[PDB]
Amino acid sequence: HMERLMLEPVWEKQNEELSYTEHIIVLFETERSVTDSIASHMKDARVITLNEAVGHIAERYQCYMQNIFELLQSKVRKLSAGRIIIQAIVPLEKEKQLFAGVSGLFKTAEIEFSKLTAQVIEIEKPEEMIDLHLKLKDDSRRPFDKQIRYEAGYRFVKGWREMVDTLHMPWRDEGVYLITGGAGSLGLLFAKEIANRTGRSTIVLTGRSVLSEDKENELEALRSIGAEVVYREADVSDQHAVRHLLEEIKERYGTLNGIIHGAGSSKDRFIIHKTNEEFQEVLQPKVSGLLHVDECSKDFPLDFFIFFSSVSGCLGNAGQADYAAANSFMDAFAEYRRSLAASKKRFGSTISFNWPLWEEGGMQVGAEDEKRMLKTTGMVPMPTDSGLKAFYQGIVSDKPQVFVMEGQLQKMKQKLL
Ligand SMILES: NC(=O)C1=CN([C@@H]2O[C@H](COP(=O)(O)OP(=O)(O)OC[C@H]3O[C@@H](n4cnc5c(N)ncnc54)[C@H](OP(=O)(O)O)[C@@H]3O)[C@@H](O)[C@H]2O)C=CC1
Repeated sequence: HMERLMLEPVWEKQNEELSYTEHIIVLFETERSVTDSIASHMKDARVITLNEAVGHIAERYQCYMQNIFELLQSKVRKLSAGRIIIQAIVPLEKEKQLFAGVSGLFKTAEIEFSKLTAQVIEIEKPEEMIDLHLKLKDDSRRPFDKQIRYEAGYRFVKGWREMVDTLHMPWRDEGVYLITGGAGSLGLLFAKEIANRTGRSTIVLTGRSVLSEDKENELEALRSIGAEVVYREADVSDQHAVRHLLEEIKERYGTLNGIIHGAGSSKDRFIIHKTNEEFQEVLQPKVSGLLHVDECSKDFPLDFFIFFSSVSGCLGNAGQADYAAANSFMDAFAEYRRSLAASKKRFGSTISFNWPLWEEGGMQVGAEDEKRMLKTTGMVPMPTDSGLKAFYQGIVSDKPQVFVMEGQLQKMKQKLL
């Protein structure tokens, strides 16, 4: 009576149909010209210009996310008082696409702040367009438009198109797979699965912690299947550690056949209480960590590079501003990596999965809240085979982003369409 519902993001034309105490617009390394024109034209809105950070793209994202984050915190008393609109202007460009991830943060902010409207607006070349102010003004008039795209005289909104035997699989019986966050509860599950499927496989599990006894004990059974498993105890935030890990991979082994990026963690707190330190700490593994991995494994002939993202990244979730923006960055990265592959610069197919709560994933366990989330969302703790099935189905479809939900269909579809 429960079924996986399974979704896939779409840019659609969808323009079928109160007043703001405040109007804020944030520009992500937009053109100087753009900045000035907008301020002049929109002097009834505050305009913030993020151009300021130095780092790789991930570094700049983490920085700007913190700036958005500190902005909300401050305006917190206002949000109580009255309505507000923030619009983020993201130019589609070489890497600036990734800032579109700020959408995870905006969705969480909306859940936590009743009277906030937050829109992310991606623009192919905003400076060149000087019709811009009316659109922003016009977009401000349709609050329910959360993600909006302007390119080629086109105005798109993001929404969810549904996706619809025994499953094909990506496994090479010999050859190397790593799972960052591999000693975590999901990385072990996928470890076993590889073990069952693989035959003579090599599985490199990595994380920060020294292994506890039970982990090694849990690990040892997988050694039983005849797969060879090595725990490399590295921090994905540390670019050099990642480098070594990949090289040892290279020196040690023929090649890499596959990567799951499963490193990360959520730390629940409302934006009002959260520290900068905690905020950065949950961004790190999924944002910088992911970049670092991607760039160190660039020269490998991969069959796949799959990110383990979350339903939080695309819906937001109360108390997970940081987890959602981290996860949204990964989603945005999936498309960005594919483009690179078309350039021929990167090898293998890239997918980001928006996972729901797993039945026996560690991290969270549903318990009493399970019920609200079923009542709030119609979602249930997702069983492991259902998950593995969705995992295999997601690969064959070959989309950069797959959103997976398990629960009662009509409730789910009703909330999301
Ligand atoms: N569990 C679930 O139901 C769901 C999971 N997901 C996502 O799937 C992935 C797996 O989740 P799950 O296994 O349940 O959660 P866990 O916390 O059990 O797994 C995360 C693992 O990542 C490791 N890790 C954390 N930070 C770093 C870092 N900086 N560098 C390297 N390793 C790191 C942790 O180990 P250590 O602390 O030793 O470094 C931990 O083992 C996560 O990214 C999660 O966000 C998404 C939706 C639902």
